[PDB]
Amino acid sequence: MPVLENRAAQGDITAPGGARRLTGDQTAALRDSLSDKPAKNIILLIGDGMGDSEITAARNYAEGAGGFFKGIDALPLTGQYTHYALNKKTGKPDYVTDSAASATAWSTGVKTYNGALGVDIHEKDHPTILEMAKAAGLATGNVSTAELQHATPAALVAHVTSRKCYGPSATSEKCPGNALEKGGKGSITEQLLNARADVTLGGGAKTFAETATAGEWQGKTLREQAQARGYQLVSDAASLNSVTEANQQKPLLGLFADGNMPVRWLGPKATYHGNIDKPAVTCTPNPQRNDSVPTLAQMTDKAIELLSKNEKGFFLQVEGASIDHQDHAANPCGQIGETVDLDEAVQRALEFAKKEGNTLVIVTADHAHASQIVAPDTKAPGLTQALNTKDGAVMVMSYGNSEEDSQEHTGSQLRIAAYGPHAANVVGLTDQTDLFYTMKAALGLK
Amino acid sequence: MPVLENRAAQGDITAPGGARRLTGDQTAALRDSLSDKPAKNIILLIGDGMGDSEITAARNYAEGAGGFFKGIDALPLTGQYTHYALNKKTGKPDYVTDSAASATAWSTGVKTYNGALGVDIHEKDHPTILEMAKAAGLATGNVSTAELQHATPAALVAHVTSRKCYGPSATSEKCPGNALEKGGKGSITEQLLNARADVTLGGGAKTFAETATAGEWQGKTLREQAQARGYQLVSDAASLNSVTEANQQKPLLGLFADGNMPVRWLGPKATYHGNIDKPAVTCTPNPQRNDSVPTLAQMTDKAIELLSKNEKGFFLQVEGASIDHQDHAANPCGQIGETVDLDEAVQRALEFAKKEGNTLVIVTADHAHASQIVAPDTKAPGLTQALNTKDGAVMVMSYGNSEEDSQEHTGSQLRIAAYGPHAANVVGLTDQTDLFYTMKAALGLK
Ligand SMILES: [Zn+2]
Ligand SMILES: [Zn+2]
Ligand SMILES: [Zn+2]
Ligand SMILES: [Zn+2]
Ligand SMILES: [Zn+2]
Ligand SMILES: [Zn+2]
Repeated sequence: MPVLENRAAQGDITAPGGARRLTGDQTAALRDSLSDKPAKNIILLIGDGMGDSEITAARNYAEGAGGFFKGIDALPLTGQYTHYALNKKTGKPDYVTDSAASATAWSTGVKTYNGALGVDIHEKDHPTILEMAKAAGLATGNVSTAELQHATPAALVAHVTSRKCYGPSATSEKCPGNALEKGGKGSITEQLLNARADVTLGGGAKTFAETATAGEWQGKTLREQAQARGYQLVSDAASLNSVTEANQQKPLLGLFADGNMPVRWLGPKATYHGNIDKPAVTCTPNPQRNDSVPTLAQMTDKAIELLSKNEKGFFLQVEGASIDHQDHAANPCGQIGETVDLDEAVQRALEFAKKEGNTLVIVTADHAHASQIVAPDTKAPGLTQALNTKDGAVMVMSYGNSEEDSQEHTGSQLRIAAYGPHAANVVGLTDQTDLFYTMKAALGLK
Repeated sequence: MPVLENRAAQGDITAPGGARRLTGDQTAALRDSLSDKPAKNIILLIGDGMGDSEITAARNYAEGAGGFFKGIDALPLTGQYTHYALNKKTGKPDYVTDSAASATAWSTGVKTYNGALGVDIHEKDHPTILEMAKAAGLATGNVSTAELQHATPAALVAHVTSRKCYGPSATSEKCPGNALEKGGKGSITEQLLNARADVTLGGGAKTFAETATAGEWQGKTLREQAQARGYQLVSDAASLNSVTEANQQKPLLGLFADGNMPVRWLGPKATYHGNIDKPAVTCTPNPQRNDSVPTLAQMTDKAIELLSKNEKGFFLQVEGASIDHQDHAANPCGQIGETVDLDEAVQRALEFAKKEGNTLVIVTADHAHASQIVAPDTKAPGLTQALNTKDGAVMVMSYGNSEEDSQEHTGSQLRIAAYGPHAANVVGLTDQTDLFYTMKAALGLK
């Protein structure tokens, strides 16, 4: 099964055939990309808010319009999927989902309301693909650049009526029925610890400082509970690299930041008439991204290495989180840098998947976002910014779907690409909940 | 070769698996959708400005979130392609293309600057897929809901330095080098008449009233020229239905409107805080759409019928034009109605293509647009409107990328779907210029 080695402009963009990405008929290559045998492993790469627009903006800036993302764009089977949520009261569709309801849709196969994690509109729990993979004996991984309490990673291990129920404190107040001291299963964090994935890497070390309100570990900080339960904790890249075992007996919990991990690129925020009144921006790397902080690609590589020791196979979800945050923040450079960041991780996954031959890799996003690529001389009512792309030309990005502090999500259907056994199931129009069924069947999960 | 007969939510959206669009593994069906034998015919359906956002908004409103477009969504092979244009002075990419440069890209295989038709950045002419198809002996059709002088349909038959050079008058002034009286090939309209496609259906009958400034038909209106050249003219649905022959000897020229043909649905324009201050809108069919005016689907069916008499095969380009116009106008109802209108036309093409067995059908857009689907309670800086969808729920659409009169195009890559021989060539990431080579090869054009 081949991966598109190169879909970049073949030559001089100004000449006939120069901007072509294909070099011949693709029929045969596509025939070789189709396989229905079981998938032994599954790596799900999620770019939060990485719609088609976000991918194009990132490509234009970092690789050039005629460029090609060695990871994101290398997947052969492509399609578009819907991610509408449901209104809790009416059961009718809610065209623009949040990160919680969408994550639940692909992790459980059931639609839900905005803000929900692992439960339907009737607040009923549903087993996640991770819980199922684990029950079947497969190694499980949950990686992300955001706080592990964040919607995307949480959705695979917690079941709460509200994404806001991070630790004991918030839970008791906002999620009474889930409150441990009220007979519930506990907060997102407490449930994360219970779920016991083999590898869990992300940020949000601050929340682990809270103390449990009940149970065996009442009075103990969640960090202490983690230690007492057998979790091997790592907080930097050096220690992460020293890890050799990651199993049910010695599960790994990496906390590399108080909150979300540092953004890769710095750049100013978009501004009213920014492409007109202000000079073009060139993004600069974040001096604080550190050498002590592992990159998304590094975390992915480690998770793969450790999870691959399991004879049964593994399920790994990797999230390029900050694309969504920086999109909300209307910060082009942050948004793009996180997309480039994700690309690298996709590459690692594709490299392993190609050698192993029985790995289904899927790259997609939970929902679309605000950013739009508009003409240079655009006078928009929102925030805009002009950037100096790799092409030596200027690209203007716009965010104008909110007068408030944060730019909002959008409902547009978006790309989903895959590679390996059962990838055909992402082609054409599909729903986000179909992804749950695709992964479960590919893994023969039962 | 099968077409997705149903990719709608299989059941109760609120229950597990209820929102799924798939009923089983798609590997086999996809393997049956792959074929490399020659395509005897080609039907290219273009939705002007019909990006992924536009398609979703139209589906949500007309069919429901869990709904399915029997035409637009029925195509099995899908992917995403780029449509950046070029800066005339520098040769560097211009991330947001106009309707002219994009149409030129797929019709000639060479990128060009915004505003150009059938020429590269050095203003050099390049033969179009239509001119080539004709030269090879195939029947050719050029259908659209806009004026035939419009960029999309014009791109297949005219070569001018500016899309503004509609008739003799504008040409002499804006395109000196193309002006007939100055030794050029003539205006867009004059060149259309020379090109002599077998079937050409659209609007823009007004422009045909201008008089030629030179040549054999100097002093004669372009309409009279058409008649003297042997073109059989029709101006309504009754007469269009009476047509039995459409060939090089008796080519058909249908002009069904002074300008662009009537919009299918009426509704108010989006407005500032419209989803807040104003009531939800239910689109209403345009009373003036008429029974005397053929619909896009009717024109398509006639073109296929007449073009299918040709033993060699045919090339037909059909355009759902007003999607773009109504998008500029920030009129949700007009935008969606035109997408529903195009869906019907895609259905007729799919039906024929399925029976014939050797027809490559392609449905795509020249570039993305402004409209975004945002949350109901959104307070946006632009124009917004709440709509009553088929789901009995409300969807809010937003346009906020321009403070000026018209909302602008956007640079995001967008969907391209195909069906039939050589459809595999649209899968994955590709460039718009690749479509030229795909069609030429599929047709074995030489
Ligand atoms: Zn999200
Ligand atoms: Zn996220
Ligand atoms: Zn978000
Ligand atoms: Zn256009
Ligand atoms: Zn058009
Ligand atoms: Zn336009």
